[PDB]
Amino acid sequence: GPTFQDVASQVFGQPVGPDNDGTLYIFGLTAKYTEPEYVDGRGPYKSFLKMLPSIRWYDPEHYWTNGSQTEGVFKNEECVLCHTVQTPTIVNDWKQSSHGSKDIRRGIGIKKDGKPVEDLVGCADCHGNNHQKLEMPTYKLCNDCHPKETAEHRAGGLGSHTHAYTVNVLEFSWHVGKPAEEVTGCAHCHAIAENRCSGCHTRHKFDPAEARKPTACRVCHMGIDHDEWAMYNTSIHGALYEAESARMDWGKKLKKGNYRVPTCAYCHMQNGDHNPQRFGTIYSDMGMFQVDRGAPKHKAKRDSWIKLCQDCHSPRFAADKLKEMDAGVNLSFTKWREAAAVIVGCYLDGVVDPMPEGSAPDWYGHYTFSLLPGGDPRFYATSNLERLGLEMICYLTGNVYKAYAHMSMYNQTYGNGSAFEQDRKLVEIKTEAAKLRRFAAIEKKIGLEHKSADFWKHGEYLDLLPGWKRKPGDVDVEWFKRTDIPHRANADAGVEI
Amino acid sequence: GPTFQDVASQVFGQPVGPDNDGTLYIFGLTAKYTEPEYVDGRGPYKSFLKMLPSIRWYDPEHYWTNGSQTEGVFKNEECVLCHTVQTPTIVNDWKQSSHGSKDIRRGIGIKKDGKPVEDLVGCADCHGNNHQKLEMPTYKLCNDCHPKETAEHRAGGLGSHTHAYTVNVLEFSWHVGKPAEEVTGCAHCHAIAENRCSGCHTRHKFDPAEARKPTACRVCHMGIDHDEWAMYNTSIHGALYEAESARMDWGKKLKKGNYRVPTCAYCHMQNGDHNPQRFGTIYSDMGMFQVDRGAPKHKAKRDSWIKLCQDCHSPRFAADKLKEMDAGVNLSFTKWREAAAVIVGCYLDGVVDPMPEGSAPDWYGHYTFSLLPGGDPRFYATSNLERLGLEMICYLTGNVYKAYAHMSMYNQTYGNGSAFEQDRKLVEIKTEAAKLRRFAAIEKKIGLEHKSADFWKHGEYLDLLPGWKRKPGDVDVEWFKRTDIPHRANADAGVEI
Amino acid sequence: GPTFQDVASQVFGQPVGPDNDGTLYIFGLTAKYTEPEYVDGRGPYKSFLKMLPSIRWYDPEHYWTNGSQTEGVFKNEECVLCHTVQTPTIVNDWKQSSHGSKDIRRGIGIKKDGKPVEDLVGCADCHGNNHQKLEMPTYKLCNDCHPKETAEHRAGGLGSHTHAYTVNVLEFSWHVGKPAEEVTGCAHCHAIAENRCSGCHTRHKFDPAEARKPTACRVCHMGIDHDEWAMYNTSIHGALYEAESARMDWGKKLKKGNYRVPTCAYCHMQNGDHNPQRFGTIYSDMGMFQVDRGAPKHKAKRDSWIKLCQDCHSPRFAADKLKEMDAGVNLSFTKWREAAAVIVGCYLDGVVDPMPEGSAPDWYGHYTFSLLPGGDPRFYATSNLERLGLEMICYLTGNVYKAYAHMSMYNQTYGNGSAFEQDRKLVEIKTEAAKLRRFAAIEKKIGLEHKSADFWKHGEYLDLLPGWKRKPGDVDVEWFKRTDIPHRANADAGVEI
Ligand code: HEC
Ligand code: HEC
Ligand code: HEC
Ligand code: HEC
Ligand code: HEC
Ligand code: HEC
Ligand code: HEC
Ligand code: HEC
Ligand code: HEC
Ligand code: HEC
Ligand code: HEC
Ligand code: HEC
Repeated sequence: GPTFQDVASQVFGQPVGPDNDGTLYIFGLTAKYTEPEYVDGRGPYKSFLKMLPSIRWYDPEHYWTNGSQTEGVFKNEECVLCHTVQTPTIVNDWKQSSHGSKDIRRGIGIKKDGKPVEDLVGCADCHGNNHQKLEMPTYKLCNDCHPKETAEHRAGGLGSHTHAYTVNVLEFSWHVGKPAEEVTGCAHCHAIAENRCSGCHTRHKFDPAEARKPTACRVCHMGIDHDEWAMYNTSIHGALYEAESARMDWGKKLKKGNYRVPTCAYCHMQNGDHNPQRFGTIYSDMGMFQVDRGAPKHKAKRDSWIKLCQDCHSPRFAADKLKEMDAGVNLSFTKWREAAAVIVGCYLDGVVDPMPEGSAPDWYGHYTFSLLPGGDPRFYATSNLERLGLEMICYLTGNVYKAYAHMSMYNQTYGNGSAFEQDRKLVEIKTEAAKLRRFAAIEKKIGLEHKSADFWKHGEYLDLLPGWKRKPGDVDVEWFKRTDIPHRANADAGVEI
Repeated sequence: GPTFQDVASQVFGQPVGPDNDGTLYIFGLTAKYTEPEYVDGRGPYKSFLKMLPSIRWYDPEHYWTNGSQTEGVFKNEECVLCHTVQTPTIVNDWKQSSHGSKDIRRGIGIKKDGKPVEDLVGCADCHGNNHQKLEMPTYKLCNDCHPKETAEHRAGGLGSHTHAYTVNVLEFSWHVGKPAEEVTGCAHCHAIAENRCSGCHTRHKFDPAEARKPTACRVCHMGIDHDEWAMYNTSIHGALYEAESARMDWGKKLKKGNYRVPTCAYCHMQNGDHNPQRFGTIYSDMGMFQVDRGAPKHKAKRDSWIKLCQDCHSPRFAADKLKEMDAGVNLSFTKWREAAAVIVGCYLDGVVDPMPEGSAPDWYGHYTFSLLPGGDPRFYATSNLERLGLEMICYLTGNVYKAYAHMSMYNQTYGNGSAFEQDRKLVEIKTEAAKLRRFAAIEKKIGLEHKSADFWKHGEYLDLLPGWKRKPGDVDVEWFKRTDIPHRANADAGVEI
Repeated sequence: GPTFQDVASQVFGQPVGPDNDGTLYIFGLTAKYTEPEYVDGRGPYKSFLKMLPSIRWYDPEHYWTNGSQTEGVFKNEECVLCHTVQTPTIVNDWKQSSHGSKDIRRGIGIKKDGKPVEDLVGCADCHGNNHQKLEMPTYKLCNDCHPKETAEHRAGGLGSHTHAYTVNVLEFSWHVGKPAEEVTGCAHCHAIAENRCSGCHTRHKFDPAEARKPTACRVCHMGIDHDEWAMYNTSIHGALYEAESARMDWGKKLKKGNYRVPTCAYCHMQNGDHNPQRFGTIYSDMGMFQVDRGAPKHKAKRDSWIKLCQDCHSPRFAADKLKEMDAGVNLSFTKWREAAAVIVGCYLDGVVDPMPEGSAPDWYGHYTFSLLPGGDPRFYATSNLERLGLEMICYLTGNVYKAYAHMSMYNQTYGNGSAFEQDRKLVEIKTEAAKLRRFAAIEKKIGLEHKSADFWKHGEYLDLLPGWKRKPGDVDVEWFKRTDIPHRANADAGVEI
């Protein structure tokens, strides 16, 4: 047959053409997908992983090249004079930073190669002197003068800023399983957290006072799968932050007695610690793994949290609130286990439409049920039942923990990522399960041989997925053998981990 | 058969265990639900209602006990010196309050037992002197020195702060029908509103200027069933609040001419009135009950609102806006009545899956259709059709009123709790109704005897519901006989009301 | 049969009555819809289009009449003295404006009829002197003294403020297809943008500093079909705006070097240009039409945007970010084209329930499939399949463009209006398609003659739609013949356009 584009073209009277030629396609009906220019992605799936070339800014050690048209070797004060015209805000930021202004320096005692840094730290000191060999830095630059903050930034485990990109982008199913341009933001968000020092105190002011605000975290720590910004913002702490932000002193260091209202940085970067993951009781895959943080074996962590709350509360009150979290989280997993039983039950009875063999292969190249061991739990290229299952465990159950951890009365109960949203999801899942069972029971009785539709398996998007290209020997298992970084438990890792 | 936990345990290789032992359960699959320690709940369902012990902070008259390890009888200045170390922000707050600072006092003329309060009001004056008999106060303390504000705080009817917990937690189906730990936030949110004086001007600063901001209300007045924060925030008033908050004078009293931008407190706590419910035309169960507030019988209320708007507008303009609300609300109920007709029609024809007898009993212990008289309208432990019905009347139709009342052009039409969301919900409900009817018509013709799945009735969560435990003589009807408080019209009340 | 109201009345014991009599109807069950008082709407559908009378404030040239009870001809200083009592904030605003205060004037050189305006511009100068002939102005007043800003405000094409109401309310299907009171906010939002000069710098302060903030745009530029506020707010620009709003100098003019953080006005009202649409590459029906803005034919626009970003960035970085937008948008249309193929496929096979003839006629008066040429793509009064289709193209695919254009890493990928939301919608659409196909295949095999339910066609709301009233010769085609305004491509336009 002819393409969907060809039919639509003859109906709307617009010719079929490539999507990238500048034509304004009516509802994008007659445009054909073209493959963007890619560069090869890194990690264990490097044989087929792709990035857009703009990865140069975020993993510059491996991708950065000269792309400037301006030639010359310059001195710091020449960088400033020309960029005052060419990129004025970069200079205005830098002039308002300690790097570019001695007047706002605090005599911290910054050293490079054992010697005190008493001059201005200018454009050339961070980027180089030669305009045809300009450098785009990572934390490795900052380490030259700020080793303490850098060592802590690099001290986290899996699930922290430290391995956000190197492990949790390059090894992650939802990233490696999709066309590169669909998930550019994933690479960049996670890479900004890992490879940069500007995620909280932005360039070029590098102002710690900015870093202390919730705005230093919420661009990443938000949304459907980890809604801690909204949980915080809908707690009484969050409301007080909004009430007091304009007039409170953000210049004070994060320490006991310096703040009325706690922020993300206050509780998680306690006393300026740049390894914010370490105060957490235990890594729980964003609350998808169940754990009672109030159990005897986690007493030192619970006591540490109680003492943190004791900056501004009774410890009895804090201990009660954290016990409410434990109880609320444990109740929330009963609804997930119900949902799981219903979903896997449909699979075992063979009533799921489509069954795994009726869909496009998963990112491993397998036709495996997503909510079984070895499968890829997901929201795309799968059945409605499986999608609703992923949404139950990831979007809702994990966020119930976040709602309790951040004292959002509403989002624990009624709101986004709450108990009542779990209820409603559970009804959806049972509804989908009942539909599937009634169709199968009818089709059996009348002897109708049901075959799942082709649109579950093929389509313009589904045909782009890398699951189709997967073959034996396409995994770089040496990557997974590495012990200097942790790893995800991928089904095709091929080694221990 | 063996449990879901037992199967999952043998598949993932993690042993089955209690949820509360500290083990990190893989997707919470092999964890068993344990019942948290409870204390008995109050109200008409006290025979089985439970609370977590942390209810001590929110209903302290009935639950507060000594839990301190520090001994001694102290004087105010000793409270301050030690707490300066132990809970520094409480002291910093108190020092910045009128209670703890004579310099910021306004000479209001506060009296206790007829005599002027000219000293500092310290920790011991509110909490007691003996550290083993410390008191956790309610409005009953505040009444000693602030009788006007307390009398107004206690002057509201059902649906106000005055009875938020005593009636609308202890008598409410969605609270009494669920395990206590699932709805801790409900008890606390509603109890903070009723029993405390810190919901708007927080402890320990007790700053009225903080209370005047929308942040004093939005932690409670938000979300899917009452989205007035979002309605306000997406009106031009809300945008102007965000624009002017940082530089406007919040120190001015709530009165005509003192503010450009109106806030929740400005319109609802008119002239500092602590009974904000009373300016409302009529209680309407969060807009779930239809009423034309522009009808001749509500003229005094409509005129009062028009005059409130006239602080900053033409009364003709205000009268027009409030007429738009009346018209928009009346249009919105046509979609609800359509939806109701479709839903109850499915019930009358017996095509709802599950039918009420196929689900777990409701919180009364009955197998009754949720959208009939005597039933419990809900979003959980019920059919998809009934869930979608509850969402239509409560989440959407009630919020259309809120969108119009707060001048949110977008949320009246496109947005959350809008006309267009009602449309989309109505399509969902008709869709569910059509599916149910087509399955029933097929099953009838081929003689398939459909029985609703067991997962509608039993499951790890569904088995915890109190509907199973309900028996004759388990209601404290003496509670419902009380005339000093209003009551909800519960089906098992047993008395008049 | 008797009405739904009559049945409910006999069950709840509340009498049937009109919705507008002031009665508090229990769940609005026994209330009857009454038609509000209307005035005739303007435009090509004037034969049946209606507005509420409050349209007087928003299209005053055609609807404004005297409605004051105060008589007299007054001088400016008499307006102020009385309104200081009657509408105090209007006077307080005006006193704080350049119109009412010479001290804050900047010597701009404002002229009327060629002569300098050196006096105060008072109430009477904008509204008239006679209190029984008071005027409610449009931009036509402002033009007297501010011709530059007015000429630019009137310079936009279709899709801009310039024709928001005159074309995109009066000619739009979703407005003309619904009862007037349901879409009052649509008329007003779009009319405020077109006919007023107070949408960004509100009356009566008319402060440009207020206009520069994102709060000057977000009340309109938000939500499910155009979520640029949320896209901006969840970018690092948005977080920095929230961090710096309170202490930054909003008094500075929108120009290169005056701001660290860019706002809507900064990027779209470049250098104070009051035709913000013109910087856009090409109008794309809110991103529903596909276009590669990085193609050679759009180089001048892409270069202009790169140079705008170069106020604060490298142009290489800006060029890369805008290329990511192009790639991300082009990937997003593959999912829409899949969805479209599935949806129209169901129509061609005749398995859509209801089919177009089973629903109420569309707003043209036709029984036409909404996602075919000549149809009306919509979310209401249509099938679930068609609703989900509209949601795919309008709410999601169009917002992917908005997410990329505003650098929201999260909303490009996980969040509202993202790639992953498209995925989940695509699964919903395929799910609905599979249900429809399985019902049709079963019904065919057993010889069951399915007729779509009556609730798809009739109901209390559906019966109000103007599709029922449409007849030949009810379109004012002379309107569509006009060349001084652009037009929408409506199926019943009757002329070229
Ligand atoms: C040495 C050559 C430097 C390099 C390389 C970087 N920084 Fe720096 N930094 C340097 C000095 C001498 C100081 C001032 C110390 C003082 O006495 O005040 C700073 C300070 C900062 C700060 C704090 C700024 C503030 O206003 O308080 C930050 C947040 C900071 N520096 C960040 C930082 C980053 C992220 C770097 C890598 C990109 C980096 N600096 C490198 C000297 C040097
Ligand atoms: C102190 C009052 C808090 C504030 C303010 C914020 N968070 Fe928090 N968070 C807090 C606790 C007590 C916990 C649970 C830790 C435990 O082990 O008991 C959390 C947890 C999180 C997490 C998950 C960490 C993990 O699972 O180990 C994240 C990602 C997180 N918090 C984010 C976060 C952000 C971005 C904040 C500002 C919006 C924020 N938190 C503030 C307590 C406190
Ligand atoms: C958020 C998660 C951050 C990231 C990532 C990094 N920094 Fe940071 N920094 C952050 C905060 C909230 C503050 C204030 C902490 C406080 O105690 O109040 C800081 C501060 C700094 C400083 C100033 C240190 C001083 O002695 O005053 C420096 C020099 C600094 N940060 C360095 C730095 C570098 C090199 C980082 C990456 C390599 C980096 N920070 C990341 C928050 C966050
Ligand atoms: C920034 C805007 C984000 C985007 C875009 C996505 N991710 Fe993310 N992710 C982000 C945060 C702040 C969190 C931590 C939440 C916490 O409570 O820990 C995460 C976490 C993950 C994980 C862990 C999943 C699990 O094992 O539990 C991974 C593997 C992950 N994120 C990867 C990732 C990818 C590749 C994304 C799109 C393909 C995705 N994230 C989007 C922040 C952001
Ligand atoms: C008497 C022994 C007191 C009791 C008990 C409580 N308060 Fe009080 N309050 C008291 C004084 C003498 C004043 C100052 C009056 C003056 O001249 O200014 C106050 C003031 C307040 C205020 C206003 C604070 C402000 O800065 O404007 C508030 C909001 C307040 N008080 C609250 C309040 C609450 C909630 C109480 C119970 C918990 C309470 N007070 C008790 C004296 C006394
Ligand atoms: C004045 C300009 C208002 C502002 C600012 C806020 N609200 Fe409001 N609200 C206002 C009106 C005219 C109405 C309808 C009253 C009527 O009888 O006509 C409402 C109503 C509510 C309600 C429901 C009250 C009831 O049904 O009786 C609530 C719960 C409410 N408003 C909450 C609320 C909050 C929290 C506000 C700030 C975010 C807010 N309102 C501001 C007018 C005004
Ligand atoms: C929100 C709903 C509030 C609750 C609950 C209570 N208060 Fe309040 N209070 C509130 C506001 C918005 C303000 C300012 C009002 C104004 O006119 O601008 C106040 C103020 C007070 C004061 C100061 C009174 C004075 O004469 O200046 C007091 C003493 C006070 N409030 C007492 C108080 C107590 C005792 C309450 C509970 C028992 C209480 N308030 C609750 C908002 C709200
Ligand atoms: C604070 C964060 C809340 C949570 C948690 C829940 N409720 Fe609530 N509720 C809250 C407000 C501000 C409103 C008033 C809205 C208005 O327009 O009136 C309500 C209202 C109710 C009602 C009335 C229902 C009806 O009769 O119309 C009740 C009975 C109720 N709320 C109870 C309640 C319970 C027990 C909750 C969880 C089990 C629930 N609420 C959550 C604020 C908050
Ligand atoms: C002439 C009779 C006027 C008419 C009619 C309107 N405006 Fe005006 N405006 C006028 C003067 C003399 C000035 C001050 C010029 C100066 O020297 O400063 C203004 C200024 C404004 C501004 C800027 C205000 C600021 O504080 O910077 C705005 C935003 C403005 N005017 C808006 C405006 C609108 C929307 C009008 C129609 C409703 C309007 N003006 C009419 C004189 C005159
Ligand atoms: C500069 C940094 C931006 C800021 C800040 C805001 N927007 Fe934007 N927007 C920007 C670009 C580069 C684009 C794409 C233009 C192109 O042709 O490449 C957009 C587009 C929009 C649109 C659609 C315009 C069109 O399709 O022609 C709208 C409606 C829009 N932006 C709204 C908007 C608002 C309200 C903003 C503040 C919240 C905002 N933008 C800020 C870049 C920038
Ligand atoms: C938002 C889309 C706006 C609308 C609609 C109109 N104005 Fe505006 N105005 C807007 C901004 C963001 C600013 C500041 C621009 C800057 O360069 O920083 C302004 C400013 C004005 C001014 C002051 C001009 C001066 O010389 O200082 C005037 C006189 C003014 N605007 C007039 C005006 C009128 C007459 C409009 C409608 C007819 C109007 N503006 C609409 C934003 C927006
Ligand atoms: C203000 C609160 C709005 C409401 C209410 C509705 N509309 Fe709107 N609309 C608004 C904006 C800011 C945008 C521009 C988005 C951009 O990226 O261009 C629009 C756009 C439209 C369109 C164009 C549709 C298309 O051809 O692509 C029209 C025809 C339209 N809006 C009409 C309209 C009507 C009549 C509404 C309810 C019936 C509706 N809008 C609500 C802002 C707002």
